[PDB]
Amino acid sequence: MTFKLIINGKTLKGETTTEAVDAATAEKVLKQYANDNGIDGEWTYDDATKTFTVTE
Repeated sequence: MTFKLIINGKTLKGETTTEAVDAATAEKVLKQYANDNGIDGEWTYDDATKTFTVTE
């Protein structure tokens, strides 16, 4: 299952995808991708659309 990351950055926006089996499996790599760029804020997750969005 392919996931999609949504980094709603007012100063710097971006996105990335990673192959995973569960929302927790992908979030593990996704959360690291954002954090690596000094990104931190309101982390949200959707089970219906299966997409993650972070409102900085």
